[PDB]
Amino acid sequence: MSKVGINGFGRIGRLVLRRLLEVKSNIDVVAINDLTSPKILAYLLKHDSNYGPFPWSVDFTEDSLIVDGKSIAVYAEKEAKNIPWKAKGAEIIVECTGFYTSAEKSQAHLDAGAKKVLISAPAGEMKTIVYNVNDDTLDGNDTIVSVASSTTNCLAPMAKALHDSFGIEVGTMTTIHAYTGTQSLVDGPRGKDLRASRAAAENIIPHTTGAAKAIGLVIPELSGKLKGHAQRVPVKTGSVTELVSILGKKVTAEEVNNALKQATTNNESFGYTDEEIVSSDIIGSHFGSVFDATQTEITAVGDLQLVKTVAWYDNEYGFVTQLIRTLEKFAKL
Amino acid sequence: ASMSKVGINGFGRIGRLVLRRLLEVKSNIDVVAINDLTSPKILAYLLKHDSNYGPFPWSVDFTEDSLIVDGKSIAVYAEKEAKNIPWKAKGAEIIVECTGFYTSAEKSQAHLDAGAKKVLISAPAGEMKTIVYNVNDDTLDGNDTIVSVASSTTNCLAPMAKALHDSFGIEVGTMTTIHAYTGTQSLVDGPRGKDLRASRAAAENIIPHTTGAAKAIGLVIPELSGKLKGHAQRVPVKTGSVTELVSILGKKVTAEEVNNALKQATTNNESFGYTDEEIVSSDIIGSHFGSVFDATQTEITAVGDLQLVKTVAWYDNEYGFVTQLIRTLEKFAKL
Amino acid sequence: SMSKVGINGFGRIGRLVLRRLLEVKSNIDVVAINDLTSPKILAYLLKHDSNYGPFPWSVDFTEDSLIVDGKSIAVYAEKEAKNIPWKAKGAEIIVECTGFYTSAEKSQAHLDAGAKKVLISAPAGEMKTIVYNVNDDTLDGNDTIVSVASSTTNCLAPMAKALHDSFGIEVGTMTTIHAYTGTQSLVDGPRGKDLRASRAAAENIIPHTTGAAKAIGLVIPELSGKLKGHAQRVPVKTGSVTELVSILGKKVTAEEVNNALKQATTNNESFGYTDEEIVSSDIIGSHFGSVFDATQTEITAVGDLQLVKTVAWYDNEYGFVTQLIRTLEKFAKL
Amino acid sequence: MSKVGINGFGRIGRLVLRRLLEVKSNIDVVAINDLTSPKILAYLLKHDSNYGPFPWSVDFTEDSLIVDGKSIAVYAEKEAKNIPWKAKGAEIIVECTGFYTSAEKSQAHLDAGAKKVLISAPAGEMKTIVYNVNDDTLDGNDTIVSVASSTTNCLAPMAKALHDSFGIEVGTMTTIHAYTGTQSLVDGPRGKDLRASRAAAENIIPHTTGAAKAIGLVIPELSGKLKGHAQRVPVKTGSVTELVSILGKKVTAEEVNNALKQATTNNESFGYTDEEIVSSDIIGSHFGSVFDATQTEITAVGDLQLVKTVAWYDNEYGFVTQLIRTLEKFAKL
Ligand SMILES: NC(=O)c1ccc[n+]([C@@H]2O[C@H](COP(=O)([O-])OP(=O)(O)OC[C@H]3O[C@@H](n4cnc5c(N)ncnc54)[C@H](O)[C@@H]3O)[C@@H](O)[C@H]2O)c1
Ligand SMILES: NC(=O)c1ccc[n+]([C@@H]2O[C@H](COP(=O)([O-])OP(=O)(O)OC[C@H]3O[C@@H](n4cnc5c(N)ncnc54)[C@H](O)[C@@H]3O)[C@@H](O)[C@H]2O)c1
Ligand SMILES: NC(=O)c1ccc[n+]([C@@H]2O[C@H](COP(=O)([O-])OP(=O)(O)OC[C@H]3O[C@@H](n4cnc5c(N)ncnc54)[C@H](O)[C@@H]3O)[C@@H](O)[C@H]2O)c1
Ligand SMILES: NC(=O)c1ccc[n+]([C@@H]2O[C@H](COP(=O)([O-])OP(=O)(O)OC[C@H]3O[C@@H](n4cnc5c(N)ncnc54)[C@H](O)[C@@H]3O)[C@@H](O)[C@H]2O)c1
Ligand SMILES: [Cl-]
Ligand SMILES: [Cl-]
Ligand SMILES: [Cl-]
Ligand SMILES: [Cl-]
Ligand SMILES: [Cl-]
Ligand SMILES: [Cl-]
Repeated sequence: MSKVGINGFGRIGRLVLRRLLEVKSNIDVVAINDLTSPKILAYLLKHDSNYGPFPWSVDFTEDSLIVDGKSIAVYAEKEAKNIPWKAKGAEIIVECTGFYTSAEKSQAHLDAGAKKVLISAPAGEMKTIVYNVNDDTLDGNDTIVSVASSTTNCLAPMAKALHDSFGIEVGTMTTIHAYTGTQSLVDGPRGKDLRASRAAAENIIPHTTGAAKAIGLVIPELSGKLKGHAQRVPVKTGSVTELVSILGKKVTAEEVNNALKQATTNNESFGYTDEEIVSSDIIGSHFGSVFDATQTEITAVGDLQLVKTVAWYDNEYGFVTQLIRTLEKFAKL
Repeated sequence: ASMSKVGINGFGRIGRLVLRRLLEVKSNIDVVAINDLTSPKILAYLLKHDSNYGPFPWSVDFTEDSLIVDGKSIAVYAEKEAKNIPWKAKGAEIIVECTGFYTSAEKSQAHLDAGAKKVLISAPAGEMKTIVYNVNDDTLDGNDTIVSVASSTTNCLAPMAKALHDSFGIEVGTMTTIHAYTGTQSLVDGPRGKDLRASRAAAENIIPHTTGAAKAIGLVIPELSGKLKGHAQRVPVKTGSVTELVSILGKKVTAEEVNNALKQATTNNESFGYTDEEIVSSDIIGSHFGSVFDATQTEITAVGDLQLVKTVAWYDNEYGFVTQLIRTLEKFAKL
Repeated sequence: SMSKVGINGFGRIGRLVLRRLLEVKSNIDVVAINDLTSPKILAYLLKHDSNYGPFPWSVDFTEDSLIVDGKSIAVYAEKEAKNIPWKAKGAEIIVECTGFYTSAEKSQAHLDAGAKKVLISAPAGEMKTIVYNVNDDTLDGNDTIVSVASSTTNCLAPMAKALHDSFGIEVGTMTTIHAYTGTQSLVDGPRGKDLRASRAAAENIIPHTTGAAKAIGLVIPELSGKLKGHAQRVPVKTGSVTELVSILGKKVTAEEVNNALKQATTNNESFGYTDEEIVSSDIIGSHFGSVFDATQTEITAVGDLQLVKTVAWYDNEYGFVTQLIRTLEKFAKL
Repeated sequence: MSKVGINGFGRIGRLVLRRLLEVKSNIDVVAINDLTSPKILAYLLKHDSNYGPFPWSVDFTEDSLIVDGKSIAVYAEKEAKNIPWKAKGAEIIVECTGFYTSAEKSQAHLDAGAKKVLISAPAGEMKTIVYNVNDDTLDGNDTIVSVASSTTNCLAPMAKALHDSFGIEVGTMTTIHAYTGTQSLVDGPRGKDLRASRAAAENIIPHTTGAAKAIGLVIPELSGKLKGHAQRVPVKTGSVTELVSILGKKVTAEEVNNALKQATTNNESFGYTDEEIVSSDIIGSHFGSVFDATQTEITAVGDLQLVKTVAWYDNEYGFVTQLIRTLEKFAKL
């Protein structure tokens, strides 16, 4: 299985192609569905506000892109059940619209002639994969799978490390998170989420995220043990996740840091830093998550101990590297 | 006292500030109905909490079908097609059309078919009477039913062009506005209609953008038809904009002479202000003028008998423009 | 009453101190300002504010003064506090807003220069430190140099106090998502010894040390040593939010925590309550030191192990200034 | 000459080193003078908010940087006359502090034992070079030269092409310009300039530039014929210069754009675009100026004609590519 279609050629959809080209994948993107013209999709692929010029040639015709000399069909079907995936034989759909985040909704792609769907987002109780945490759970009979959120890909490897080394008894997460297209440019209606209606680049905006709540899909032993939320802030990409835990063991900072470093050794998904980085330094990262030893904090009074651990993530490109790792493995089962 | 009943179509950046300003000046206009695409709950939230102008100055509550503002009920509708808005239910006769989707005489006709009497469009709307208050509001009369107040940029450019034309003659000119980003632009890089540049992250770029302000200035100042062009550079400020005009004038001038002429034009002028202070864009946020001429930026470049004159005016493209809209509304309502 | 004030450092805080004093028609008169610049530049900065808009009163200047709402304010430019000629106009209480005199040892220079008392707008070591309506009762007539701690302290303390009083705080850690300030950098470049502080403040999320939690014991003695925390500086111009994750001395529900907080904010000029879905720009211009936000309360529990997250907004500029002024007024009458 | 010293390892200073390494120059930076430690300089070189991680290894010792395995001395001398340029034999100083922008001030480097100085800014009445406009004016007797400002490097090539093809009779420019370190993060004193006191990331701020005023040093024929100024705005780097001119004959937009296309042909200093780019697309440009045919505008009323031409520039890196070009030539004379 080598032929892919992308539904939603947005921030994530376009970076999916960029990354596949970058790693010289044997996956072949044959079709793209969105809501617009090839002309506009070509413009957006070529010029990127966060990552700069597309490294390959880009042209278009009235119904296709031509990327690095290869033709990619472009469709504009707002209902996935109408996407003509069989025309170019798209077998695996990378589902990056935000409108099909359940097994029932993504079933449309299979009805439309595809064989498998990989959803770029949480999608309820289905196989949900953070690469290098639970990718071994992908199965030859899986047809619809989720890679959860960027935040999940940031939290999970840190949570796995901690839990494996020390035990996590309970914990709460706050991500300080780059603004995304689900937010608003100027104050205006944005469905039922009132906070989402507020000007994103001019505000700190509290936001609900399921990353902690649904972590049991990725690390079953942590089911129900974590909660958390996001503060959306005015940076264009690059985010940071803080986790405050009660661990099963008394620890030093050096001990937590040492365990995290071991977990990141030879781990292409999970990086380590002890440099005093800031968010722009994570832009373009090829990890899902980069644990930051410099922010580790142990607060102890008598017998009680809280442990704060912190990890960076490029919620666009870093997350995409994870999605592609998952896609490559998925495509072979 | 004329008590005209008003309806607002599009309770957006402009539509919400229209209400704010009407209450602020204690207008005799009664806003009796609002049409948008959402619930009273959401509109109440947006009216109360404003990222640019802070807490609404009056109480705001909602019911299942209304806003209650300072104790007065305003019916809320959600008809995406204007012909279906029940403007007759609360007697809304003048519609302040602020959706961006009815910017022509043919499209705003739907408000009249739905039972309103008059429409004031908060944007350019092609070949119709187009009013910059204190420039050409004298051209209004009792027979007008659908009128435009043009763009924020027009409201900035027109008083400055008028003053220059009246004092010196403008022979030809070009404008560039360095302009706050607005809701027509994009939060993240993504399709935004057919304008390629408008697809790009607005808070992260300088983005060239076309504006008709200079091209259609002739609707406002007929003598300058076809003598002006220009465009915008959209930049990452949330509101507050500035318009530069480079002109060949009908006579040789000094900067002092230009500045004095502009000062005279702003004296006892509620619409057009003047400054010789070294202000920046956040200083214009909340302006009660459609335009403020900035004498500190005046520049004369002269070689032999050739002269280029650069004149610069700030504007709050949100609230400042709204003050112009309301002045035109209060006049248009009484005719 | 002491009634004559000098401001040292007519900066974000110093200018807003004057604004607030005139807004509340205090009987305190500002008779002198010291900074490093000209009256022209101070008048320009006072008239024009990027965060709060035009100054609400008339502003003019001479070669050695400001004239504000028709009242003359002397302007000095002495970089060393000991040299400031405070006695010329009888400045009694110095509001110290430069950031350069954050200790009793440093700020006593003002006294050498002829002042009677100093109120420092920042943490200043282990001196008496006041969060209004948390421990301002500890002030007395013998206090000569006093601190009002940081904006973050003023946000954190009334929340911690309410929780501690109702339920007990056994241990906790704070993270404040905090507007950038003048201590940061516009473009990437050296900013003393702190590496992170060198980075472009409007283009990054920047981890940053704060003493608010560490030194909370100056303000709430029973929590001495029980809290730690830090900041993430982010690109908003003012308006900040503080999260505290606590182990409490009692099993609780979110409603119970929210009700206790609501009670503590009733008839409390310093400490507000909200259950509206606000964002940071809605706190800009707040007249509170701290606004507890019920919408963000979260209780995470497995058996007897319970974490409690509580969240309060604060306008680190003006809201903090309202606290500084409340303290100042009281300080002036002891 | 192949040994360079950098004074002011700032935005421009650090990028100078980056660009020298990128083009594999035979110039070697042997010393750097600034106001801080090697540790802080190394941190700053390594992690860049605008251009991302440094492409070569960077380490530090107590007295130096190690960059790509080579040692560069670090000094911290506030006054240029005390800088030990002779210790490592620094021959040409790239003067990037902003405090020595005159022949008389930059003499202190020669007094301290350097042989030449290239100033990264306008520096009064001395030879002022925009590469591929007037670098032919340099000779072997020059010892202190200027490469003018970012805006000068943007303006000059566009003015040269217009004036050569059509004649410029008079003109005024406005650059819509990224904020720089001369501005203020929060409202507060910043020298005598009132507008420079105001928070740069939250305002449009009118600001002087002498690029047009002193354009005569670069294009003597245009001396006294141009004025202009800037509007500093909240983007981190990437700028755009508009020039409104009265030309020496009647033109069409196509005529202007073809003349500009021809001037940019085989021109390493000066680029052309007819794509609908925005400021983030110029970040990391290897040109001093990129003329933009999409924004050309002719306003004609009988005999009277205004011509508006627009060119992008990366005021950091793009400018630095011009600085290095001039540097490489200056080193050989
Ligand atoms: N941006 C992030 O940080 C991030 C990170 C991880 C996951 N995700 C997830 O990926 C998905 C996409 O996010 P994004 O940031 O790329 O969003 P985006 O808005 O940039 O892109 C969505 C794309 O889908 C297209 N689209 C919308 N509705 C459609 C439909 N019915 N049919 C076809 N195309 C349609 C749009 O035109 C757009 O090009 C979401 O589920 C999101 O939660 C986003
Ligand atoms: N700077 C400014 O923002 C500014 C200045 C002057 C004029 N204008 C003009 O005013 C108009 C509104 O601009 P804005 O910035 O308030 O835009 P906006 O997007 O903030 O508001 C538009 C509002 O209209 C609603 N809407 C959209 N389609 C609708 C429909 N069919 N029926 C009912 N409601 C609908 C939206 O839900 C939203 O509340 C545009 O014509 C614009 O050009 C804007
Ligand atoms: N900005 C905030 O959010 C905030 C909140 C609470 C407390 N604080 C504290 O208040 C103090 C001031 O902060 P700010 O944000 O107003 O800083 P700022 O940089 O805006 O103001 C500093 C002022 O002091 C002047 N100054 C510097 N050194 C001086 C000296 N030796 N003598 C006289 N004047 C001098 C400067 O010129 C400037 O006007 C600091 O201690 C800071 O921690 C700041
Ligand atoms: N930033 C731009 O866009 C740009 C473009 C073209 C030219 N320039 C010019 O280049 C020069 C540098 O600008 P920049 O943006 O890199 O400024 P910067 O502020 O980023 O760097 C200045 C550097 O010099 C150091 N410094 C200050 N005084 C010093 C001294 N006396 N001795 C040694 N080091 C000292 C600082 O610590 C800092 O590292 C200026 O003259 C500027 O006009 C800047
Ligand atoms: Cl949760
Ligand atoms: Cl989130
Ligand atoms: Cl035009
Ligand atoms: Cl701490
Ligand atoms: Cl802080
Ligand atoms: Cl000039």
